[PDB]
Amino acid sequence: QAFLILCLLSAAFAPICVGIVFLGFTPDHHCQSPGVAELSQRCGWSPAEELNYTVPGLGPAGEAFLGQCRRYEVDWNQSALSCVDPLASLATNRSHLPLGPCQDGWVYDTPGSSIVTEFNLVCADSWKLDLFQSCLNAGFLFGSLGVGYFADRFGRKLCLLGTVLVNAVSGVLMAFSPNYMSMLLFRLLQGLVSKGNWMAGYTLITEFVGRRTVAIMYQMAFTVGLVALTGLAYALPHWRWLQLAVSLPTFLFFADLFRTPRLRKRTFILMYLWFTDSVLYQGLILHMGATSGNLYLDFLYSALVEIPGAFIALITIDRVGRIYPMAMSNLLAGAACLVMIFISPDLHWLNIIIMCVGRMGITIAIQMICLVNAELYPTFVRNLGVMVCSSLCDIGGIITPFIVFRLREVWQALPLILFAVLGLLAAGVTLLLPETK
Ligand SMILES: CN(C)C(=N)NC(=N)N
Repeated sequence: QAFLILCLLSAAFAPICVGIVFLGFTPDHHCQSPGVAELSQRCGWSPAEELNYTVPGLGPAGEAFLGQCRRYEVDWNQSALSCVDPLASLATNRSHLPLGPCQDGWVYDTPGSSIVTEFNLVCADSWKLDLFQSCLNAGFLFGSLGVGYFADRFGRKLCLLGTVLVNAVSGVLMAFSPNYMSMLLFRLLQGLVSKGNWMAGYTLITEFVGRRTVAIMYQMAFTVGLVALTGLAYALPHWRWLQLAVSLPTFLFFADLFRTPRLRKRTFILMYLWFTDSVLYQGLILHMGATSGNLYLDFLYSALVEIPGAFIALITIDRVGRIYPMAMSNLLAGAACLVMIFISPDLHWLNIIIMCVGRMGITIAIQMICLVNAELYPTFVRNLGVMVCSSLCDIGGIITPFIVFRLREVWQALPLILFAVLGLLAAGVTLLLPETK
């Protein structure tokens, strides 16, 4: 039963970004109006009428921020008793009427209640969610550093058991976070211990079994854990429930790499390629989490289309080569992103087709570069180089939400333009690497 424990760890690594994708799914949050709600319940009692009358939806050019944070209430309550147009008592023009800030609670039209429902990160504090994911990725960086330090400090078994216990306790207590600062601290510690524990588990899986087929099986177990996480999240929406029920399964018991000019360029290229691969992966996953109204089934398809990509990679490691399939995969990802920005209102089936093609390309690129990294670097500083490249991977993970949630608010097209430019540049730059194969 050696493989079952590793598969369970892989499943426990699912909520890394999928955690904030499912938990951070922001529903249509309209700020609560005291007078309007009472009158609507008294006479209207219609969700469509309440949505149309509580907030001003007249947002030119698709701007919903004017209606996602404003009540535009003139304290009409039920005095007018029109029930067809309560806002007509003050003025006919809904947008021209003054709208004070909605500092009160927000109403989230969802049978479940995500993190935004229980923490009021509705519209004015979206950078709080961005900072949440950024703190998770900074936790990965500092946790790689701490895991290296602890491995150099005590050992490979006491550190492993300690970080596994820390991960289990951090998840369980993060399911019981009263305020936002405690949730942030627990997420930081969770990132630390999760990065360390996954690194240790992958190293043990690839070392104690003696094969790359075992690593492929580990990635497949990660995908299976992702599918199980999506299936479990669909059954129970609440974020506390999901966090508790995904943390419970875990609880069962030289630095001079820039010296050689020939090697410095290769290190720079590999760093940039992986960096942009992690950025594209997290960006597409968060985009799917923040644009789909059927996120459960869409995300299930996205997770299920990962394993044909893994099979293609396992077939093409020895067939295509080591540098040629990288450029093709990145160019395919860039073309897919361009089609996404060109086919947003064309067809949703076309949208999911392009999405799964892009995800397959990203998976191919990530697996190939993970192989190449360990393949080319010399044994003296292989770990060092892995840590150095993971540094920029964590930098990209930090940057990704702070750019996605800062550019989407002003225009929908900017994140896709940025992703396509990054992918095309990666495809055009990764072909200058020497013969890794
Ligand atoms: C596919 N693997 C192994 C990842 N670690 N991916 C990731 N987004 N962290």
